Amino acid sequence: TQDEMKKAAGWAALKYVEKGSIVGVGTGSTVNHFIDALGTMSEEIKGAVSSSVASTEKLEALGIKIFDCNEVASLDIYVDGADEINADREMIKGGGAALTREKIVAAIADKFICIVDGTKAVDVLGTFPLPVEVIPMARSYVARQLVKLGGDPCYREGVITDNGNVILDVYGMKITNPKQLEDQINAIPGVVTVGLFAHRGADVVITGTPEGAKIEE
Amino acid sequence: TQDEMKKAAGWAALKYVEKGSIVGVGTGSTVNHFIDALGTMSEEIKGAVSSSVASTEKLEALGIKIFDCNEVASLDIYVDGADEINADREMIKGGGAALTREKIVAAIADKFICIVDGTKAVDVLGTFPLPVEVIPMARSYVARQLVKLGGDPCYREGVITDNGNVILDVYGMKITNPKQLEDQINAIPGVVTVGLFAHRGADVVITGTPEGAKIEE
Repeated sequence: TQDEMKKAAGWAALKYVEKGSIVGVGTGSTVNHFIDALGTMSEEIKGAVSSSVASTEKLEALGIKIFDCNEVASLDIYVDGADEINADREMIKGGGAALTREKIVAAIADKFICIVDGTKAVDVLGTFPLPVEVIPMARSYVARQLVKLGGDPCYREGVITDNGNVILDVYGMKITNPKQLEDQINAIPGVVTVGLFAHRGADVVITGTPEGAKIEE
Repeated sequence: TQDEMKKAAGWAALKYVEKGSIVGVGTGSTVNHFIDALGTMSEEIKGAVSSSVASTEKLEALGIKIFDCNEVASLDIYVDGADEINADREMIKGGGAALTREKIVAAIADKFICIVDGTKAVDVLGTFPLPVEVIPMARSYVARQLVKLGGDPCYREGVITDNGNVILDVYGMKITNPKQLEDQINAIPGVVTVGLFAHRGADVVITGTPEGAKIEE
Protein backbone atom coordinates (compact mmCIF):
# COMPACT_ATOMS: atom_id res chain seq x y z
CA THR A 1 0.00 0.00 0.00
CA GLN A 2 2.78 0.70 1.49
CA ASP A 3 5.76 0.40 -0.71
CA GLU A 4 7.33 0.02 2.70
CA MET A 5 6.32 -3.67 2.44
CA LYS A 6 7.43 -3.47 -1.19
CA LYS A 7 10.90 -2.44 0.18
CA ALA A 8 10.96 -5.03 2.98
CA ALA A 9 10.20 -7.66 0.30
CA GLY A 10 12.83 -6.36 -2.21
CA TRP A 11 15.67 -6.15 0.35
CA ALA A 12 14.63 -9.58 1.63
CA ALA A 13 15.79 -11.09 -1.73
CA LEU A 14 19.41 -9.90 -1.24
CA LYS A 15 20.12 -13.10 0.78
CA TYR A 16 19.81 -15.15 -2.45
CA VAL A 17 22.62 -13.17 -4.14
CA GLU A 18 26.01 -14.97 -4.23
CA LYS A 19 29.45 -13.43 -4.47
CA GLY A 20 30.88 -13.72 -8.04
CA SER A 21 27.50 -14.21 -9.79
CA ILE A 22 25.41 -12.63 -12.56
CA VAL A 23 21.98 -11.74 -11.20
CA GLY A 24 18.73 -11.97 -13.26
CA VAL A 25 16.62 -8.89 -12.55
CA GLY A 26 13.00 -8.19 -13.44
CA THR A 27 11.10 -4.95 -12.91
CA GLY A 28 8.49 -3.21 -10.84
CA SER A 29 8.57 -0.94 -7.80
CA THR A 30 9.35 -3.92 -5.59
CA VAL A 31 12.25 -5.08 -7.82
CA ASN A 32 13.48 -1.46 -7.97
CA HIS A 33 13.89 -1.71 -4.13
CA PHE A 34 15.83 -4.97 -4.74
CA ILE A 35 18.06 -3.04 -7.19
CA ASP A 36 18.73 -0.56 -4.32
CA ALA A 37 19.79 -3.56 -2.21
CA LEU A 38 21.84 -5.06 -5.03
CA GLY A 39 23.96 -1.86 -5.55
CA THR A 40 24.87 -2.26 -1.85
CA MET A 41 27.03 -5.12 -3.16
CA SER A 42 27.96 -3.82 -6.66
CA GLU A 43 31.52 -4.88 -5.96
CA GLU A 44 30.86 -8.52 -5.13
CA ILE A 45 28.75 -9.40 -8.21
CA LYS A 46 29.95 -10.16 -11.76
CA GLY A 47 26.95 -8.37 -13.31
CA ALA A 48 23.28 -8.58 -14.16
CA VAL A 49 20.89 -9.73 -16.92
CA SER A 50 17.73 -7.71 -17.08
CA SER A 51 14.28 -8.11 -18.64
CA SER A 52 13.58 -4.33 -18.30
CA VAL A 53 15.02 -1.02 -19.79
CA ALA A 54 14.33 0.83 -16.53
CA SER A 55 16.20 -1.77 -14.44
CA THR A 56 19.20 -1.98 -16.75
CA GLU A 57 19.67 1.83 -16.83
CA LYS A 58 19.42 1.69 -13.01
CA LEU A 59 21.91 -1.20 -12.69
CA GLU A 60 24.37 0.55 -15.04
CA ALA A 61 24.18 3.83 -13.12
CA LEU A 62 25.10 1.73 -10.03
CA GLY A 63 28.08 0.56 -12.21
CA ILE A 64 26.89 -3.11 -12.39
CA LYS A 65 28.05 -4.85 -15.64
CA ILE A 66 25.15 -5.77 -18.04
CA PHE A 67 25.14 -9.12 -19.80
CA ASP A 68 23.22 -10.30 -22.88
CA CYS A 69 21.27 -13.59 -22.41
CA ASN A 70 23.20 -15.05 -25.35
CA GLU A 71 26.44 -14.55 -23.40
CA VAL A 72 25.40 -16.82 -20.46
CA ALA A 73 24.55 -20.59 -20.28
CA SER A 74 22.35 -19.87 -17.24
CA LEU A 75 21.69 -17.51 -14.30
CA ASP A 76 21.57 -18.51 -10.63
CA ILE A 77 18.50 -16.45 -9.88
CA TYR A 78 15.87 -14.17 -11.44
CA VAL A 79 14.29 -11.65 -9.07
CA ASP A 80 10.93 -10.37 -10.21
CA GLY A 81 7.41 -9.58 -9.17
CA ALA A 82 4.17 -11.02 -10.48
CA ASP A 83 0.64 -9.77 -11.21
CA GLU A 84 -0.94 -12.91 -9.57
CA ILE A 85 0.48 -15.94 -7.82
CA ASN A 86 -1.47 -19.05 -6.77
CA ALA A 87 -0.82 -21.53 -3.93
CA ASP A 88 1.10 -23.73 -6.35
CA ARG A 89 3.38 -20.72 -7.23
CA GLU A 90 2.07 -20.44 -10.76
CA MET A 91 1.89 -16.78 -11.97
CA ILE A 92 0.25 -14.36 -14.34
CA LYS A 93 2.95 -11.94 -15.47
CA GLY A 94 3.45 -9.34 -18.27
CA GLY A 95 0.50 -7.06 -17.49
CA GLY A 96 2.81 -4.10 -16.89
CA ALA A 97 6.27 -4.92 -18.35
CA ALA A 98 8.07 -6.83 -21.07
CA LEU A 99 6.25 -10.18 -21.07
CA THR A 100 8.53 -12.05 -23.50
CA ARG A 101 11.83 -10.89 -22.06
CA GLU A 102 10.63 -11.79 -18.54
CA LYS A 103 9.64 -15.34 -19.67
CA ILE A 104 12.99 -15.83 -21.43
CA VAL A 105 15.25 -14.58 -18.50
CA ALA A 106 13.09 -16.68 -16.03
CA ALA A 107 13.65 -19.68 -18.32
CA ILE A 108 17.45 -19.33 -18.28
CA ALA A 109 17.43 -18.79 -14.45
CA ASP A 110 17.85 -21.76 -12.02
CA LYS A 111 15.67 -20.20 -9.30
CA PHE A 112 12.81 -17.59 -9.65
CA ILE A 113 12.48 -15.35 -6.56
CA CYS A 114 9.00 -13.86 -6.60
CA ILE A 115 8.68 -10.59 -4.76
CA VAL A 116 5.15 -9.41 -4.01
CA ASP A 117 2.86 -7.29 -1.77
CA GLY A 118 -0.32 -8.64 -0.11
CA THR A 119 -2.43 -8.14 -3.26
CA LYS A 120 -0.75 -10.75 -5.59
CA ALA A 121 -1.67 -14.10 -3.90
CA VAL A 122 -4.91 -15.55 -5.39
CA ASP A 123 -7.13 -18.71 -5.22
CA VAL A 124 -7.48 -19.14 -8.91
CA LEU A 125 -5.39 -17.23 -11.44
CA GLY A 126 -7.41 -15.06 -13.82
CA THR A 127 -9.04 -12.01 -12.27
CA PHE A 128 -6.04 -9.96 -13.51
CA PRO A 129 -6.29 -10.14 -17.33
CA LEU A 130 -3.88 -12.67 -18.89
CA PRO A 131 -1.51 -10.91 -21.33
CA VAL A 132 -0.86 -12.63 -24.67
CA GLU A 133 1.62 -11.24 -27.22
CA VAL A 134 0.43 -11.83 -30.77
CA ILE A 135 1.87 -11.37 -34.27
CA PRO A 136 -0.23 -8.40 -35.64
CA MET A 137 -1.59 -10.21 -38.78
CA ALA A 138 -2.95 -12.94 -36.42
CA ARG A 139 -4.69 -10.69 -33.84
CA SER A 140 -8.32 -11.27 -34.90
CA TYR A 141 -7.55 -15.04 -35.33
CA VAL A 142 -5.93 -15.48 -31.88
CA ALA A 143 -8.74 -13.46 -30.34
CA ARG A 144 -11.38 -15.90 -31.86
CA GLN A 145 -9.41 -18.76 -30.35
CA LEU A 146 -9.26 -17.21 -26.87
CA VAL A 147 -13.02 -16.74 -26.98
CA LYS A 148 -13.40 -20.50 -27.65
CA LEU A 149 -11.26 -21.10 -24.57
CA GLY A 150 -13.70 -18.96 -22.53
CA GLY A 151 -11.71 -15.72 -22.36
CA ASP A 152 -12.65 -12.14 -23.25
CA PRO A 153 -9.52 -10.83 -25.17
CA CYS A 154 -9.09 -7.05 -25.29
CA TYR A 155 -6.53 -5.54 -27.64
CA ARG A 156 -4.22 -3.06 -25.93
CA GLU A 157 -4.61 -0.30 -28.53
CA GLY A 158 -2.05 2.47 -29.27
CA VAL A 159 1.01 0.50 -28.30
CA ILE A 160 3.17 -2.39 -29.56
CA THR A 161 6.01 -4.48 -27.93
CA ASP A 162 9.68 -3.68 -28.87
CA ASN A 163 9.29 -6.47 -31.52
CA GLY A 164 6.25 -4.69 -32.99
CA ASN A 165 3.65 -7.24 -31.80
CA VAL A 166 0.32 -6.41 -30.20
CA ILE A 167 -1.01 -7.38 -26.80
CA LEU A 168 -4.35 -8.95 -26.01
CA ASP A 169 -5.41 -8.86 -22.37
CA VAL A 170 -7.73 -11.76 -21.70
CA TYR A 171 -10.53 -11.15 -19.18
CA GLY A 172 -12.98 -13.52 -17.47
CA MET A 173 -11.11 -16.77 -17.18
CA LYS A 174 -11.10 -19.04 -14.11
CA ILE A 175 -7.70 -20.54 -14.63
CA THR A 176 -7.95 -23.82 -13.05
CA ASN A 177 -5.37 -25.90 -14.98
CA PRO A 178 -2.80 -23.13 -15.68
CA LYS A 179 -0.32 -25.66 -17.14
CA GLN A 180 -3.02 -26.85 -19.54
CA LEU A 181 -4.13 -23.35 -20.54
CA GLU A 182 -0.41 -22.42 -21.06
CA ASP A 183 -0.20 -25.44 -23.41
CA GLN A 184 -3.42 -24.48 -25.25
CA ILE A 185 -2.50 -20.82 -25.92
CA ASN A 186 1.15 -21.67 -26.79
CA ALA A 187 -0.40 -23.91 -29.46
CA ILE A 188 -2.31 -21.14 -31.31
CA PRO A 189 -0.54 -19.98 -34.47
CA GLY A 190 0.25 -16.24 -34.23
CA VAL A 191 0.80 -16.35 -30.43
CA VAL A 192 4.31 -15.20 -29.42
CA THR A 193 4.17 -15.46 -25.67
CA VAL A 194 1.51 -16.13 -22.96
CA GLY A 195 1.74 -14.52 -19.53
CA LEU A 196 1.12 -17.83 -17.71
CA PHE A 197 4.29 -18.82 -15.90
CA ALA A 198 2.84 -22.28 -14.95
CA HIS A 199 5.32 -24.90 -16.18
CA ARG A 200 8.08 -22.77 -14.71
CA GLY A 201 6.80 -20.71 -11.74
CA ALA A 202 8.22 -19.06 -8.58
CA ASP A 203 10.84 -21.05 -6.58
CA VAL A 204 10.91 -18.69 -3.55
CA VAL A 205 8.01 -16.29 -2.72
CA ILE A 206 8.79 -13.25 -0.50
CA THR A 207 5.64 -11.34 0.48
CA GLY A 208 5.86 -7.90 2.03
CA THR A 209 3.96 -7.76 5.33
CA PRO A 210 3.64 -4.83 7.82
CA GLU A 211 6.36 -6.37 10.16
CA GLY A 212 9.11 -6.63 7.47
CA ALA A 213 8.45 -9.40 4.80
CA LYS A 214 7.41 -13.07 4.75
CA ILE A 215 9.86 -15.53 3.13
CA GLU A 216 7.31 -18.30 2.41
CA GLU A 217 9.35 -19.97 -0.34
CA THR B 1 11.88 -32.86 -59.29
CA GLN B 2 9.88 -32.17 -62.48
CA ASP B 3 8.22 -28.84 -63.23
CA GLU B 4 5.48 -30.61 -65.27
CA MET B 5 4.57 -32.65 -62.23
CA LYS B 6 4.60 -29.41 -60.13
CA LYS B 7 2.44 -27.94 -62.90
CA ALA B 8 -0.01 -30.83 -62.90
CA ALA B 9 -0.41 -30.64 -59.09
CA GLY B 10 -0.96 -26.87 -58.98
CA TRP B 11 -3.63 -26.91 -61.73
CA ALA B 12 -5.52 -29.83 -60.06
CA ALA B 13 -6.02 -27.71 -56.93
CA LEU B 14 -8.17 -25.34 -58.98
CA LYS B 15 -11.16 -27.79 -58.72
CA TYR B 16 -11.24 -26.82 -55.02
CA VAL B 17 -11.89 -23.15 -55.68
CA GLU B 18 -15.48 -22.09 -54.96
CA LYS B 19 -16.91 -19.22 -56.99
CA GLY B 20 -17.27 -16.00 -54.97
CA SER B 21 -14.56 -17.08 -52.43
CA ILE B 22 -11.38 -15.38 -51.06
CA VAL B 23 -8.57 -17.89 -51.68
CA GLY B 24 -5.72 -18.61 -49.25
CA VAL B 25 -2.57 -18.84 -51.36
CA GLY B 26 0.92 -20.11 -50.39
CA THR B 27 4.34 -19.79 -52.06
CA GLY B 28 6.73 -21.67 -54.28
CA SER B 29 7.04 -23.00 -57.84
CA THR B 30 4.22 -25.47 -57.39
CA VAL B 31 1.92 -22.70 -56.11
CA ASN B 32 2.98 -20.45 -59.01
CA HIS B 33 1.25 -23.00 -61.30
CA PHE B 34 -1.85 -22.81 -59.06
CA ILE B 35 -1.76 -19.03 -59.38
CA ASP B 36 -1.72 -19.47 -63.17
CA ALA B 37 -4.79 -21.67 -62.78
CA LEU B 38 -6.49 -19.08 -60.54
CA GLY B 39 -5.85 -16.52 -63.32
CA THR B 40 -8.30 -18.60 -65.44
CA MET B 41 -11.13 -17.95 -62.99
CA SER B 42 -10.25 -14.48 -61.57
CA GLU B 43 -13.53 -12.76 -62.52
CA GLU B 44 -15.33 -15.44 -60.48
CA ILE B 45 -13.46 -15.00 -57.10
CA LYS B 46 -13.72 -12.10 -54.57
CA GLY B 47 -9.99 -12.19 -53.80
CA ALA B 48 -7.00 -13.89 -52.18
CA VAL B 49 -5.04 -13.92 -48.91
CA SER B 50 -1.36 -14.61 -49.49
CA SER B 51 1.53 -15.73 -47.31
CA SER B 52 4.16 -14.58 -49.77
CA VAL B 53 5.36 -11.22 -51.13
CA ALA B 54 5.95 -12.83 -54.52
CA SER B 55 2.54 -14.54 -54.60
CA THR B 56 0.83 -11.17 -53.81
CA GLU B 57 2.62 -9.56 -56.77
CA LYS B 58 1.43 -12.36 -59.10
CA LEU B 59 -2.17 -12.26 -57.86
CA GLU B 60 -2.14 -8.41 -58.26
CA ALA B 61 -0.86 -8.86 -61.87
CA LEU B 62 -4.07 -10.87 -62.51
CA GLY B 63 -6.21 -8.14 -60.88
CA ILE B 64 -7.16 -10.40 -57.95
CA LYS B 65 -7.98 -8.35 -54.82
CA ILE B 66 -5.69 -8.85 -51.87
CA PHE B 67 -7.12 -9.23 -48.37
CA ASP B 68 -5.25 -9.36 -45.04
CA CYS B 69 -5.98 -11.96 -42.33
CA ASN B 70 -7.61 -9.39 -40.03
CA GLU B 71 -10.12 -8.62 -42.83
CA VAL B 72 -11.59 -12.14 -43.00
CA ALA B 73 -12.96 -14.46 -40.24
CA SER B 74 -12.19 -17.70 -42.09
CA LEU B 75 -10.91 -18.89 -45.40
CA ASP B 76 -12.46 -21.87 -47.26
CA ILE B 77 -9.08 -23.19 -48.55
CA TYR B 78 -5.35 -22.53 -48.29
CA VAL B 79 -3.26 -23.82 -51.14
CA ASP B 80 0.46 -24.33 -50.52
CA GLY B 81 3.46 -26.64 -51.02
CA ALA B 82 5.51 -28.28 -48.22
CA ASP B 83 9.16 -29.10 -47.56
CA GLU B 84 8.29 -32.60 -46.30
CA ILE B 85 4.95 -34.44 -45.82
CA ASN B 86 4.52 -37.80 -43.90
CA ALA B 87 1.71 -40.33 -44.67
CA ASP B 88 -0.36 -38.75 -41.89
CA ARG B 89 -0.29 -35.47 -43.81
CA GLU B 90 1.86 -33.72 -41.23
CA MET B 91 4.32 -31.28 -42.80
CA ILE B 92 7.61 -29.49 -42.29
CA LYS B 93 7.14 -26.04 -43.74
CA GLY B 94 8.91 -22.66 -43.59
CA GLY B 95 12.31 -23.76 -44.92
CA GLY B 96 12.38 -21.13 -47.69
CA ALA B 97 9.18 -19.11 -47.11
CA ALA B 98 7.54 -16.90 -44.47
CA LEU B 99 7.02 -19.52 -41.75
CA THR B 100 4.88 -17.51 -39.36
CA ARG B 101 2.71 -16.03 -42.15
CA GLU B 102 2.03 -19.54 -43.54
CA LYS B 103 1.17 -21.16 -40.22
CA ILE B 104 -1.36 -18.28 -39.39
CA VAL B 105 -2.97 -18.31 -42.90
CA ALA B 106 -3.27 -22.13 -42.63
CA ALA B 107 -4.77 -21.80 -39.12
CA ILE B 108 -7.47 -19.51 -40.57
CA ALA B 109 -8.28 -21.72 -43.61
CA ASP B 110 -10.85 -24.55 -43.31
CA LYS B 111 -9.19 -26.90 -45.83
CA PHE B 112 -5.39 -27.13 -46.40
CA ILE B 113 -4.59 -28.30 -49.97
CA CYS B 114 -0.97 -29.37 -50.11
CA ILE B 115 0.35 -29.41 -53.71
CA VAL B 116 3.56 -31.33 -54.19
CA ASP B 117 5.76 -33.13 -56.75
CA GLY B 118 7.11 -36.62 -55.89
CA THR B 119 10.07 -35.39 -53.80
CA LYS B 120 8.11 -34.13 -50.72
CA ALA B 121 6.80 -37.43 -49.22
CA VAL B 122 8.97 -38.91 -46.55
CA ASP B 123 8.55 -41.89 -44.19
CA VAL B 124 9.51 -39.90 -41.11
CA LEU B 125 9.92 -36.07 -40.78
CA GLY B 126 13.24 -34.58 -39.97
CA THR B 127 15.82 -35.13 -42.76
CA PHE B 128 14.88 -31.64 -44.11
CA PRO B 129 15.83 -29.28 -41.27
CA LEU B 130 12.99 -28.04 -39.05
CA PRO B 131 12.85 -24.17 -39.01
CA VAL B 132 12.15 -22.54 -35.66
CA GLU B 133 11.67 -18.79 -35.47
CA VAL B 134 13.06 -17.40 -32.25
CA ILE B 135 13.21 -14.11 -30.26
CA PRO B 136 16.81 -12.89 -30.76
CA MET B 137 17.73 -12.66 -27.03
CA ALA B 138 16.48 -16.26 -26.67
CA ARG B 139 18.55 -17.81 -29.46
CA SER B 140 21.24 -19.70 -27.39
CA TYR B 141 18.63 -20.77 -24.84
CA VAL B 142 16.22 -22.25 -27.39
CA ALA B 143 19.15 -23.97 -29.19
CA ARG B 144 20.20 -25.55 -25.74
CA GLN B 145 16.63 -26.87 -25.42
CA LEU B 146 16.47 -28.20 -29.03
CA VAL B 147 19.66 -30.09 -28.34
CA LYS B 148 17.88 -31.58 -25.25
CA LEU B 149 15.10 -32.75 -27.64
CA GLY B 150 17.68 -34.57 -29.86
CA GLY B 151 18.25 -31.95 -32.58
CA ASP B 152 21.19 -30.11 -34.16
CA PRO B 153 20.05 -26.41 -34.21
CA CYS B 154 21.87 -24.26 -36.79
CA TYR B 155 21.46 -20.45 -36.65
CA ARG B 156 20.54 -19.15 -40.09
CA GLU B 157 23.10 -16.27 -40.00
CA GLY B 158 22.86 -12.98 -41.90
CA VAL B 159 19.12 -12.80 -42.01
CA ILE B 160 16.01 -12.05 -39.86
CA THR B 161 12.24 -12.56 -40.39
CA ASP B 162 9.83 -9.62 -41.08
CA ASN B 163 9.29 -9.50 -37.30
CA GLY B 164 12.99 -9.13 -36.58
CA ASN B 165 13.39 -12.70 -35.27
CA VAL B 166 16.14 -15.25 -35.98
CA ILE B 167 15.68 -18.73 -37.46
CA LEU B 168 17.30 -21.95 -36.17
CA ASP B 169 17.22 -24.77 -38.69
CA VAL B 170 17.17 -28.02 -36.77
CA TYR B 171 18.96 -31.05 -38.28
CA GLY B 172 19.24 -34.64 -37.11
CA MET B 173 15.71 -35.19 -35.69
CA LYS B 174 13.68 -38.40 -36.18
CA ILE B 175 10.22 -36.87 -35.77
CA THR B 176 8.23 -39.96 -34.91
CA ASN B 177 5.58 -38.03 -32.92
CA PRO B 178 5.10 -34.72 -34.80
CA LYS B 179 2.18 -33.58 -32.54
CA GLN B 180 4.31 -34.08 -29.38
CA LEU B 181 7.34 -32.38 -30.78
CA GLU B 182 5.30 -29.40 -31.90
CA ASP B 183 3.91 -29.20 -28.38
CA GLN B 184 7.40 -29.40 -26.86
CA ILE B 185 8.91 -26.75 -29.06
CA ASN B 186 5.85 -24.48 -28.80
CA ALA B 187 6.54 -24.47 -25.13
CA ILE B 188 10.11 -23.27 -25.03
CA PRO B 189 10.08 -19.53 -23.96
CA GLY B 190 11.53 -17.57 -26.89
CA VAL B 191 10.04 -19.73 -29.68
CA VAL B 192 7.71 -17.68 -31.91
CA THR B 193 6.78 -20.35 -34.52
CA VAL B 194 7.88 -23.95 -35.31
CA GLY B 195 7.85 -25.23 -38.88
CA LEU B 196 5.93 -28.38 -37.76
CA PHE B 197 2.43 -28.51 -39.29
CA ALA B 198 1.23 -31.38 -37.13
CA HIS B 199 -1.88 -30.42 -35.09
CA ARG B 200 -3.16 -28.70 -38.24
CA GLY B 201 -1.78 -30.62 -41.26
CA ALA B 202 -2.94 -31.06 -44.82
CA ASP B 203 -6.51 -32.05 -45.55
CA VAL B 204 -5.94 -32.76 -49.27
CA VAL B 205 -2.60 -33.88 -50.79
CA ILE B 206 -2.28 -33.50 -54.58
CA THR B 207 0.97 -35.17 -55.69
CA GLY B 208 2.25 -34.64 -59.22
CA THR B 209 3.20 -38.02 -60.71
CA PRO B 210 4.69 -39.08 -64.12
CA GLU B 211 1.13 -40.14 -64.92
CA GLY B 212 -0.86 -37.01 -63.74
CA ALA B 213 -2.01 -35.34 -60.49
CA LYS B 214 -2.92 -37.85 -57.77
CA ILE B 215 -5.44 -36.65 -55.17
CA GLU B 216 -5.47 -38.03 -51.58
CA GLU B 217 -8.58 -36.72 -49.65
